Amino acid sequence: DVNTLTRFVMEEGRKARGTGELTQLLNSLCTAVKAISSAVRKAGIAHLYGIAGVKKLDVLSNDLVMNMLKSSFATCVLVSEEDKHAIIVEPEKRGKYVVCFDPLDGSSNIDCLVSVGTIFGIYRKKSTDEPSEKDALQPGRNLVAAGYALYGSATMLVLAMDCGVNCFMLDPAIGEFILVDKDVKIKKKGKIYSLNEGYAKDFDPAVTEYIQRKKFPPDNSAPYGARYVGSMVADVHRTLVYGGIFLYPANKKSPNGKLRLLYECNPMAYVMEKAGGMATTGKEAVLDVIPTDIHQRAPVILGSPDDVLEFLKVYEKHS
Amino acid sequence: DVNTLTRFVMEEGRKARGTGELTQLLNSLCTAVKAISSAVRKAGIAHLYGIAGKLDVLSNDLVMNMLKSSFATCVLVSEEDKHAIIVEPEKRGKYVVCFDPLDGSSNIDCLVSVGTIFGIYRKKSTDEPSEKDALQPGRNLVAAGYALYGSATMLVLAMDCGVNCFMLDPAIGEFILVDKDVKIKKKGKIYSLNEGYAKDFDPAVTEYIQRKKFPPDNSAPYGARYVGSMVADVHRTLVYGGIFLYPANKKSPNGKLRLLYECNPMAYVMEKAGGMATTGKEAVLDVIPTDIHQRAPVILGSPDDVLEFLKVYEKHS
Amino acid sequence: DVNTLTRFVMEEGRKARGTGELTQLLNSLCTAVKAISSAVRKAGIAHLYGIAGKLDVLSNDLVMNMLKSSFATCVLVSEEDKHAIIVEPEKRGKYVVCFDPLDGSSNIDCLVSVGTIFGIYRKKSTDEPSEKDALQPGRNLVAAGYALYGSATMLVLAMDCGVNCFMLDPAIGEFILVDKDVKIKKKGKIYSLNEGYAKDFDPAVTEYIQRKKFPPDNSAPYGARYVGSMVADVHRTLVYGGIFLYPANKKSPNGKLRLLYECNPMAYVMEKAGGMATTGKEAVLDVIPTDIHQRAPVILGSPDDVLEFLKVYEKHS
Amino acid sequence: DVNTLTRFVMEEGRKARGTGELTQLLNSLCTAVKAISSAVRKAGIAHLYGIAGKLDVLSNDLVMNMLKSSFATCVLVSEEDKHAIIVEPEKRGKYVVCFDPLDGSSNIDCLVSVGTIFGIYRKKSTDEPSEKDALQPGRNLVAAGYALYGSATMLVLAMDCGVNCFMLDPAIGEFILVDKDVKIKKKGKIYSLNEGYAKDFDPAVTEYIQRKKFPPDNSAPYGARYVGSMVADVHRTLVYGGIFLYPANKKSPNGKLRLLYECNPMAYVMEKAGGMATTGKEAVLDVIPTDIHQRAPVILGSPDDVLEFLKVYEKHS
Ligand SMILES: Cn1cc(S(=O)(=O)NC(=O)Nc2ncc(Br)s2)c2cccc(OCC(N)=O)c21
Ligand SMILES: Cn1cc(S(=O)(=O)NC(=O)Nc2ncc(Br)s2)c2cccc(OCC(N)=O)c21
Ligand SMILES: Cn1cc(S(=O)(=O)NC(=O)Nc2ncc(Br)s2)c2cccc(OCC(N)=O)c21
Ligand SMILES: Cn1cc(S(=O)(=O)NC(=O)Nc2ncc(Br)s2)c2cccc(OCC(N)=O)c21
Repeated sequence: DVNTLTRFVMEEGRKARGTGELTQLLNSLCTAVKAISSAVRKAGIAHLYGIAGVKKLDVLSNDLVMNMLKSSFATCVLVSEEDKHAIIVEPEKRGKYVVCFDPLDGSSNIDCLVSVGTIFGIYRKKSTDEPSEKDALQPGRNLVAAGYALYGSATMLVLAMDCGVNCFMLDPAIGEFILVDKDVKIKKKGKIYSLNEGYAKDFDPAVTEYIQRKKFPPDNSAPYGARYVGSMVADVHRTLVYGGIFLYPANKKSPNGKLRLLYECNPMAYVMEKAGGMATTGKEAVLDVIPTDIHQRAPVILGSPDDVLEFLKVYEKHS
Repeated sequence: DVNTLTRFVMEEGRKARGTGELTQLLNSLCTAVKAISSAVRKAGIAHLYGIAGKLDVLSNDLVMNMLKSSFATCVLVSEEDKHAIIVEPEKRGKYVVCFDPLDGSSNIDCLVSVGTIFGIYRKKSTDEPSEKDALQPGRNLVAAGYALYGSATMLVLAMDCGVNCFMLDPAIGEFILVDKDVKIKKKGKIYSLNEGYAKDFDPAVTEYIQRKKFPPDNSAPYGARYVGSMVADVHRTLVYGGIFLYPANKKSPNGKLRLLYECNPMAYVMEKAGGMATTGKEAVLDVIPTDIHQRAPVILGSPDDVLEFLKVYEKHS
Repeated sequence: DVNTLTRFVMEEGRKARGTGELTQLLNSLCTAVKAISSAVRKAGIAHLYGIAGKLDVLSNDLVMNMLKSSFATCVLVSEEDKHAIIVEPEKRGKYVVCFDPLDGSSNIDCLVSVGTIFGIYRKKSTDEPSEKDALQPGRNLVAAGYALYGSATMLVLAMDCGVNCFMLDPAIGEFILVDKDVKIKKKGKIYSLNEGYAKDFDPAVTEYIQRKKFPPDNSAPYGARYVGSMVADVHRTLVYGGIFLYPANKKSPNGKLRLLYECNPMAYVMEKAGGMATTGKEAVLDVIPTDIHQRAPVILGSPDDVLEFLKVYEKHS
Repeated sequence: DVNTLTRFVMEEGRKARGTGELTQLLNSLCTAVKAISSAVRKAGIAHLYGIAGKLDVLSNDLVMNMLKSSFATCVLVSEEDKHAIIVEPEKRGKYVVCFDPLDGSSNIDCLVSVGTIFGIYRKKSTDEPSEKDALQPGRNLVAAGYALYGSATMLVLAMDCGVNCFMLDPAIGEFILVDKDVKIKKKGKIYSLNEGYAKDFDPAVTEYIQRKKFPPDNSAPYGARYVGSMVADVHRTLVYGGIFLYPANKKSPNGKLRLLYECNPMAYVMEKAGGMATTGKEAVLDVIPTDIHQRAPVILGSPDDVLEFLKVYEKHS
């Protein structure tokens, strides 16, 4: 039987006997992701080049997600990669959920048309205070729903909740997300590692050894493959689909990494664990880091459990 | 003034006072490219999953059929066909088309960027057309380029007049000229290759890569990017500069990429854009193939990076 | 502030504190409407014509399957099926849906406007579900409306809260709310009927039209419009005011339009928008059907025009 | 074998051994028509309604700009511009184009079918271009046609080789040839005119319509259809046979439709399809215009129907 994103979210909400506020959130996000897809694919670009003859793509992305979330009446605190301060929804539009999002990750390399994506995480608000930036300061464990949209060769929405990870394919002919992978689970061990090897000069001693273990296996088994798209959503999804390990580790120059905990690492960490993988900073789980700043960074290693554990074995070996 | 792929080709063909045969060939390719793009973005996938109750095979069918019915071709070589296809006599034209209808599709399970690559030759002589008409060196190319089905769909066309970049506007199904007479940066800051095969690397490749991470002159290291889909990596090299490598080693002494419909069109585009493309031993466009599916090693990109690689390669005798 | 069909339906459903079954019906229907629109605008027609070497049946299959799978329905009535369709036990919900999946499809050869018509009833009896559950008068409708595949694709939804119009944005595949709480003009300037049956017109119909061409008060004559596709004509009536007529004639002594899945939904839209809809003897919404494909005469449109027709009808005893 | 509008036109142009100027003009119109199709179907309307917190003017601008930039024209006459547009010398080509960029757009609020009508003349003298280059009779037309934005989007192209109909596949932004060399029925069963203005009908028009509703013989009355959008009624007339009338009366001694860009392009399609088109006094294509916006009466459609009309017309003369 066919299933859509909207109908699927409605069914799950009906099972749990919820109020519909989260479903109205998820549907609003779905509308915003489709408008980003249409724009990322350059619909109407002929008008920019004068077939008769405006905002830039990350500005438009932020406006779409922001405006769809406010007008969902389901949110109260919004954190975006693009805004210094969390946005507190006006009282007339306030709901109970805190959404942290990256409206367009990978945007640095969109001029070469490589894959980009939207990342989001949803927390129920826990305090009884007036809403503030503080409500966004929850660990990833607290996530109610998380996921990402990947605008690749086709457009897919990957949704993670307690019931598992599900993947939805965008059908541009009808503007519908079609359920194509139910309850996905990552391989126990993979054949690909993903990290920017151009910066090997700054690699932590552990990272140097583990990557050395993948290219020059001690037993002389076959080497792993290397892939690095450079757009976080693309690398993590390939890791989910094919297994393997993705690394953005900390080094001496960047003791807490470069990727952002609230709207890059946590949503991705939440997807990985619900699909049976791991996600660590090296010292602890990403979902266990408690942030003190909504834009603070975290190092992240994620993927198949057997690969992330071998990294931890090597990492431990260097203290 | 606004310009499209279709009008652009007509204007050039009218300039050169040609017969219109290549303009039709290109028009058919472009039509095939919009259909591949439509299917790759999974339009109608809702019917596959029962809303009312293969992709490299389809791409091939689209390109084969649009070229056959263009009446401009006589020999077609595809990654997907073991043997060349000879156009029916009543439909024969004067051109040979080599193509990979959808490269990267083996990893389309992760929605990686994929693309269509093509190169066009004039056939060899008024005899019966044959596979030998496709055994020309890349120097002979009349036109080459690629379609990239990435975050957006772009068609890159290289001819004697240079390299031009056309963006597909899906709202109207038209290719819009957005980059006129493209030229690659003289030097870039990114290198692209699967470092997982380091165990098999040639000394020249090992040394050259060591130079990218650990610069002798103290300058900043290059960044690494490797999508694993040749159209996606090569296009990034064109737009951003840098170097792309799939070199020869001892286990694959002639490489992995295919000479006719992967390497030659991309070297042709590169040279036309001011870049270089080498086998290590010689220019890609100078290899004379003896098999339509033969492979070649390829290093292509910004001239100073390809020249810097060649110095190391020369240095290893 | 922006609003979509889905968000509008959910907000209304949450206001009334319902279970979500009707909302799930509406979402499934909306999905089928977008697939029907895609097919009516001929997406993919190139593959029908061999680029790689019936419409009303698909419309019915899309709706049947999207409604079955909503778990919200138990009896389905389609213009395309002789007998009512009983949903299988594991998929049963409490709603009865009568619909024309593609009305006007007979003249789709000329690219005339076509449309989808639907009415939604809560099942009223506690018996095993059967064809009998669809024989309710239009007064009982919970929701009704239509999709017009015209110059653009618009969905018109009528409920207790009134009539709302949603324009399909094909760039993103979402229905956008563009007209809130729509209400028809009190009196209009256009009449709509197939004047080819004039030889068979009842005297009341002939006279009322004579008043439109030759106004007794010297005012301007009404304009005539008759497209021949009921969704197109009624929507023009809704948007511009005026009157639409499909009266009884000799080949159609009980009228021609179907009461269940054409007249009732349109009557419901009209009344909820402040218009009228009559058979001549009584309101369309008060007719009690005895057969799922039975016909009825219908005069509908602006309230002053329908009342002007009714006075003329009364005068003829 | 599949065929597109672009490939078909190139084939016809290569056959005739023309310069390619008309092919560029025709190819520019096609791109303009698809952009009009995108806007009429309301792509991007969600941005207009604030998702991120003109139509006949845009239609005119798309055609004007695409034709100017085609380098194929020198004089442009539009329903939307008081004076002919003279192309700057560096963009001048040999053709004069007359057009209604969006006919029927007055009633587009109701999502009625709308359309684009065009006629193409070779300029006849070597003088500096002026309005006088557009005052040629329709006999002189080199190509004419219309785009219908109906349930789907179709392009109807008429030339000396005949009339051909192309369906836009929106999935790929391509016009697919679906009806080659179409010819109208010798006689039809539909008449089309605004009968609401019967008070103003010429006595001849009154009688002929009376014969259609009340056939003097045994046959069945004709059916009536009137969309009120000229492109839709004429196209239905072409596809189904019959007659379309916007005739002259005493309040409008020269009719209402404009000769250069409404009546002539439609007369040309009709004659090329084997139909007729008359003002009552003479063939539409024979009128010598003296003003670029002058009006003409027009009766067109199936030949036996127009001849029967002319017999009645002669009777009152
Ligand atoms: C997807 N989803 C949504 C909600 S809810 O609270 O908004 N309730 C609703 O929407 N009810 C509805 N009523 C009518 C309609 Br029609 S939908 C919800 C609650 C718990 C868990 C969920 O997902 C399962 C998971 N794996 O976590 C939920
Ligand atoms: C794009 N292009 C196509 C052809 S051709 O031989 O097919 N002739 C035509 O198309 N004639 C035509 N006549 C009317 C129309 Br309307 S098209 C051609 C020849 C030389 C150089 C070209 O491009 C410049 C370059 N290669 O740098 C050419
Ligand atoms: C639009 N609508 C829908 C329903 S319902 O029963 O399906 N309930 C729901 O959907 N609940 C939901 N819970 C969470 C979500 Br999220 S939706 C409904 C019932 C009565 C009247 C309606 O319309 C009001 C009107 N405008 O007349 C209704
Ligand atoms: C469709 N068409 C177009 C032209 S033309 O002058 O522009 N010539 C060309 O385009 N040549 C070309 N050369 C290369 C390419 Br590739 S096209 C033309 C002339 C006469 C008759 C036509 O149609 C048949 C009919 N009238 O019935 C014509």
